Amino acid sequence: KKIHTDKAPAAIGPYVQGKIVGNLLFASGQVPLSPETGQVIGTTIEEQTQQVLKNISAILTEAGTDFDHVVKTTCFLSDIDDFVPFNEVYATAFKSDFPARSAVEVARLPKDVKIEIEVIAELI
Amino acid sequence: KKIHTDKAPAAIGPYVQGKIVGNLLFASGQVPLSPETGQVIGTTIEEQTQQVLKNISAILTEAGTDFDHVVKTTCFLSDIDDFVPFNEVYATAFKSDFPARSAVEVARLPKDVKIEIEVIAELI
Amino acid sequence: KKIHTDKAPAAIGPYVQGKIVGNLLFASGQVPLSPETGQVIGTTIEEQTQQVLKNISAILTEAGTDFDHVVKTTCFLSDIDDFVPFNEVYATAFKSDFPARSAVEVARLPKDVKIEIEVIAELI
Repeated sequence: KKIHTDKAPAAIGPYVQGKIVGNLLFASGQVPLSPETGQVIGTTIEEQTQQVLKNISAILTEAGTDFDHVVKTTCFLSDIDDFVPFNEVYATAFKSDFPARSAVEVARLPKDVKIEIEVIAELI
Repeated sequence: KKIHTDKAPAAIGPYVQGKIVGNLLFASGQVPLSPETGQVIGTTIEEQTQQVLKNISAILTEAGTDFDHVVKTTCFLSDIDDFVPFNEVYATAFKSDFPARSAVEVARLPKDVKIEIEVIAELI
Repeated sequence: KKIHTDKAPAAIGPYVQGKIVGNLLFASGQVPLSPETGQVIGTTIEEQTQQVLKNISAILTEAGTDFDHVVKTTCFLSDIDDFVPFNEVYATAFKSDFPARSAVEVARLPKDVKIEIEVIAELI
């Protein structure tokens, strides 16, 4: 069972936005792309993370879950040095019950954005 | 329970090719190695991805699942400029049913291969 | 349910050390930090891997599982050429029932450490 919403960038190619197995939602890595203009939103890790989170949120909602039910994320950064500012904006979506996390510096990301996040979540 | 198949490269030392928990298969990242010669097959992203996918296929079969029942993949490229041909070959293992995906360039993979793909798949 | 133990590095901020969902513990990736001092432990891939493994131990223990019941790990190395020494240390924790694995070289890790391991595990 699959996720489609026009409130996050559309799956163009051989994947979906996310997919559900039992109570678990596995989302595709989200990037700082606008679901409206398809452009990269923002020029800073701060702006870009906010976009990524907007995009994740849309996916959780359409799946009938929420930020507070994310059990685990993997954060991909282009520059581990962004980590502090990155963290401040991450924390605006997850404020209370926190997910388990890994955060590493990869070499490149689609479009050389600064941040890509994937999330795994429990259904409400 | 573990998974072993002669049709994917042999698991040497402290891992297995795949492990099942409840209804879920967590397969190890597959590289374009020949289960029969123990060597890297292919000189292009195209050939290499082909072998990765065979390797993965063997494991799913062994595990009582298939590509249509793969829920989430992670595709680690040695070079994101290879993305377009990767994505064309990747598509051919699927039909209308796609998994959630992330795909990133990592700095290096075992034996300097171009592609490594981990899957998580639901058991039929 | 969130996991916390004093015997793994403390969760500074907007993650937790481990999160349970159904029968699954998803632990934050672990680095070679001392829970007592907060510093990097080890200069070699061997000593750092040991520290990581203890941090994992404390978490599995806290959650009421152990190494035998780990389904899948991801090993982020800063240098793939470290693989053999790291594999050997990696072995000392996993006796009989090995998890699936993926191992890739990232550009960079927090604090410029050589190794970070995330684990997924079933509750005894």
